Amino acid sequence: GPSLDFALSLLRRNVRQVQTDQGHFTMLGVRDRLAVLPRHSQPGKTIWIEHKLVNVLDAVELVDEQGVNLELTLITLDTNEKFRDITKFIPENISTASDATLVINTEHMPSMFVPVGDVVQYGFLNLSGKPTGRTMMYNFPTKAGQCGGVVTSVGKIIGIHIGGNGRQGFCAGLKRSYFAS
Ligand SMILES: CCOC(=O)CC[C@H](C[C@@H]1CCNC1=O)NC(=O)[C@@H](CC(=O)[C@@H](NC(=O)c1cc(C)on1)C(C)C)Cc1ccc(F)cc1
Repeated sequence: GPSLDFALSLLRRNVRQVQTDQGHFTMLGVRDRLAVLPRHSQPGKTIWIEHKLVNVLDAVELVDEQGVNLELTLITLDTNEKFRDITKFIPENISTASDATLVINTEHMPSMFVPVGDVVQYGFLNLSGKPTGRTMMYNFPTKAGQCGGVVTSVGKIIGIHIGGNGRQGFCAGLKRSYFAS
């Protein structure tokens, strides 16, 4: 329902195709020159965005208050573009959902939407040997190439896709405070 239309608007204004040396990812533009990627994309000093090479001014790998990996990297892009500020749609606390849509946009998987259904609290995740906190899980067979995908519910941006085991998928939860100045 209304979830899907919200997801479509977010795609056009805030979701971009990127490529690093690690491959193709979806990127969420958060506000102005600030964006977020899965940590394992390992963005360097230059990144491909929508067929242009773009300088990266700064990058920070996010951890929680105890130091646990959140599997998210915040980057500031050297770009003319200024993302519409979508932080008001990110909840203050990690939020589950009943009818979520995953928004993917890479060169190999352009502009696609996947109804993943319920997104439930999971927490600690061992992701190919890398400990990760604050994850959520969906019972949907997500696949390689979908990392960075944005998990949304009606009027809420709740996660970034980071992994899966063939039958289930997992996202890093989003909190508004990650993006505070
Ligand atoms: C290399 C290409 O990379 C990509 O395409 C990025 C996106 C894919 C999407 C997966 C691809 C598959 N189904 C999915 O949804 N993500 C991964 O592959 C990650 C690994 C897993 O998902 C692992 N899963 C878990 O550990 C796992 C644990 C439980 C529990 O559930 N899944 C692998 C075993 C698949 C990549 C990763 C490697 C090292 C790290 F430090 C941290 C992350």
